[PDB]
Amino acid sequence: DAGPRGEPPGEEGGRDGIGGARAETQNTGQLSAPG
Repeated sequence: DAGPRGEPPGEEGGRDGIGGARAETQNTGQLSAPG
């Protein structure tokens, strides 16, 4: 339980997410989806 495993919803977050406001300060999703 005490050991490292990262963050599952942050792997998803790195895939097609919008770090900025949806969809204005940032207009489309990032990083790893193929455009």
